[PDB]
Amino acid sequence: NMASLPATHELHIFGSINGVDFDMVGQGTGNPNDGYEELNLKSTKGDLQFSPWILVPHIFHQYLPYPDGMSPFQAAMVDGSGYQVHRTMQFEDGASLTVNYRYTYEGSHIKGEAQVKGTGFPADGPVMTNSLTAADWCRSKKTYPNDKTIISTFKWSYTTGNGKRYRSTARTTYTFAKPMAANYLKNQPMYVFRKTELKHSKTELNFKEWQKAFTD
Ligand SMILES: [Cl-]
Repeated sequence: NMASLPATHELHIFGSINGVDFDMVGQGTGNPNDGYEELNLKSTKGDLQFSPWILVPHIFHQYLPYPDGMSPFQAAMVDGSGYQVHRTMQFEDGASLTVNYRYTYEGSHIKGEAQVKGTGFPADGPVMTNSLTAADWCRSKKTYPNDKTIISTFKWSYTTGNGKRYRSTARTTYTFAKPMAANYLKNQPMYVFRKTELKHSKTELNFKEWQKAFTD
């Protein structure tokens, strides 16, 4: 499957944060043997009026291998059957952010479409005042309640400029067109440690992600 696993990708991520529209597009690459991703995005609607960190972690688990071979995400890309994704994040200050994903594949190139709705961020808070500066390591837990569904949960924390943490909880649901292989369903839960990096201006960002799946 080396030729059918992903090597390059692009993302169109769009929607609104507090009812204000944004839209970004750009190109990336990654390594499906070790989880790595890197992505450049540029705004198509002018300066971003909120912290670009709010788009992290949302800005391609097709790059995630499992400990003993392909992940289900990889398997579903390689056989063309695919999957869809929905995530909800609920923040300590009562805000929410939803995102849904659809993908298409052209050989080893992935095209992603991510539709975002962020609601209820306080005007004064670190999102709307562009005061987020980093994100903690994050441990995700994946369970498989049936042969076509993965549920992933995690707690998330950003660091802010004034040394506070800004916390949220997330639940992600994956819907597979074809049943997942039996070994995945037997070997649950699966955990994944990830780390993200972001450098940004008001119009452009450079993102990186590292991922490592494990049981015990
Ligand atoms: Cl996830």
